[PDB]
Amino acid sequence: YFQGMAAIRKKLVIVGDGAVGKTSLLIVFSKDQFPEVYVPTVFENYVADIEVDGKQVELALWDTAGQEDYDRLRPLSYPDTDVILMVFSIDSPDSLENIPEKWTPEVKHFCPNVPIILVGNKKDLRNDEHTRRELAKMKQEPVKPEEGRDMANRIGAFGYMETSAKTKDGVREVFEMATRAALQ
Ligand SMILES: Nc1nc2c(ncn2[C@@H]2O[C@H](COP(=O)(O)OP(=O)(O)O)[C@@H](O)[C@H]2O)c(=O)[nH]1
Ligand SMILES: [Mg+2]
Repeated sequence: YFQGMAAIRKKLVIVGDGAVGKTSLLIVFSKDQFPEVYVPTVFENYVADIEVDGKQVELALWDTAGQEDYDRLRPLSYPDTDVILMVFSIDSPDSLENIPEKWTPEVKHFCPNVPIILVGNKKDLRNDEHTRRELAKMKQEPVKPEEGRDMANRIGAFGYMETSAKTKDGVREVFEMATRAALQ
């Protein structure tokens, strides 16, 4: 008896350092295409249809960025948010350090009781030889899975998930978990 069931409307906001793949993740989820050439700064106004656990959900995808108008305006995205995707890049230890230093304080300031899914994107670079050589110059290496899980535990995230927007692996699962968190 599923036809004629009213949809549940939820709002998702995605935040994180520039270039970690926030917009690419939204486009892969929304359009099943990894944007290869002309990716905008933000992917705005989209509302995704997603069914999880027999509930039909309309999930508004709010993209954010970090420069000029986007930085001063970003706090305007937070009202009435039902779930947060907080993204770092596995090829960027610095983007992980900003999770506790910047993103968690900001999100806890504007969205105090909203569930946070911590997302490690670009997991395809974990074994990319060029990535390893560039990070090795800095005595660094790609973020390890246990390092992401540990950060998720520290910030009290609803969960930790790893993605490659590029291969699309894990992307669907992130938004499904985020929809469940939103239904709380
Ligand atoms: N290898 C790889 N590159 C990615 C991935 N996700 C995004 N990118 C690239 O990372 C850069 C930033 O992407 P964008 O989606 O613009 O990041 P945003 O600034 O967080 O919105 C672009 O060059 C994307 O093609 C991923 O999973 N793997
Ligand atoms: Mg973007």
